[PDB]
Amino acid sequence: GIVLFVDFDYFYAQVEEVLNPSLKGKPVVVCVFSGRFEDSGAVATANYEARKFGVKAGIPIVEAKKILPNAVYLPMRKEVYQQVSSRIMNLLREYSEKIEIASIDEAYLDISDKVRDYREAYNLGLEIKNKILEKEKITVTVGISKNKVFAKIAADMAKPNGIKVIDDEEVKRLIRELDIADVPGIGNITAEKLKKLGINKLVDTLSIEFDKLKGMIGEAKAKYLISLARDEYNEPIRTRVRKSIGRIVTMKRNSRNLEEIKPYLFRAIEESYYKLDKRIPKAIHVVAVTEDLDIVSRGRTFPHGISKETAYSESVKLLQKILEEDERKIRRIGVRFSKFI
DNA sequence: GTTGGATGGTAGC
DNA sequence: CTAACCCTACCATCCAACC
Ligand SMILES: Nc1nc2c(ncn2[C@H]2C[C@H](O)[C@@H](COP(=O)(O)OP(=O)(O)OP(=O)(O)O)O2)c(=O)[nH]1
Ligand SMILES: [Ca+2]
Ligand SMILES: [Ca+2]
Ligand SMILES: [Ca+2]
Repeated sequence: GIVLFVDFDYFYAQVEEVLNPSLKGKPVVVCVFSGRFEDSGAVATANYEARKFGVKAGIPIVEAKKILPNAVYLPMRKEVYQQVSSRIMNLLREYSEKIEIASIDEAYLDISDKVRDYREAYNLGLEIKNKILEKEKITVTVGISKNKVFAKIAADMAKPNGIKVIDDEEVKRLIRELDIADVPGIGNITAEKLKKLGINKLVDTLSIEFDKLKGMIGEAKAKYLISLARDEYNEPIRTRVRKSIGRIVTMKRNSRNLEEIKPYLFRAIEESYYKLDKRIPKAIHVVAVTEDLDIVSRGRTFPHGISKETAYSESVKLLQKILEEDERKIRRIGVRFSKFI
């Protein structure tokens, strides 16, 4: 069982570089401008030139301009990156039909039937990197291992423009030696709980009682972590089926005023419903980000598919329910559809 | 006990 | 307006319905 993983390098900014080659070699920051004030919003991503100075995903645009005023700031053009991505996903399809598109910039290939061993896998990695480079001028990082998790870790260890194999023996080693915080699915909350327990390595999860581990991090995470330490993790590559689709937007200013919010909600519904594309949802959720960045939601599941009109009426009601039950002003409003027929 | 709906937490993009 | 966007996957917990 061999898995090949592809993660595109500094994706959004790299795409801007390919569109505009004069940008290459200098700092580029791709931004989400919220319109609340001059330069309000956050960085979506930046090239390596900009990361050298601390500019990266998630920081505020003004914070990036403070620490890097002369960089090139461009607005996130989501659709453009999606088009480049799709073309790249189709190139990858010509290498294995058995492909899991896992996000805007990454995919898993099961190549067990394409190659005999890690060596040939490494070589396909080379051919894949070159082809994506011929056709789209985009550099990627390849990770190759026995499963999804270690193929992801391998690519993380090689970024940028790298390729890395983690073979059966280094999986053993990594189980004993890799900091557990570095395992995909282990964020800052789980990391801290593990530290208190004195669980630092995957191997450590085999020397603690399940109930005690499950009591701290929850069942599924405990199962997942143990499965990896036992080297019995084998989740198959599966065709990507979206479970929810939606849209969220930032308001000019914070409001508790239904009439001042409505236009944004409706903008989010039109865009959401368009992205459904023949998919018919049975659930709608209105999502509100409050003044203090708390995420709050109200939803409804129908026994039947929701029409655009039903979505219009229900989300207004659902918004009012948020206003009824939470006293805070709202800052971002959106809508999410799930449970596709 | 099972399934699943409402809502929130965590994670990573 | 004074920093904090976009999008999706998955799970936990608190309850209700089933039977
Ligand atoms: N709006 C927004 N977009 C994000 C965020 N994080 C990532 N993205 C988008 C932009 C990225 O280019 C793309 C892929 O995310 P990655 O984590 O793989 O980062 P990226 O490819 O830019 O860096 P890479 O060289 O792996 O390190 O997803 C975020 O916090 N907000
Ligand atoms: Ca990625
Ligand atoms: Ca990437
Ligand atoms: Ca981590």
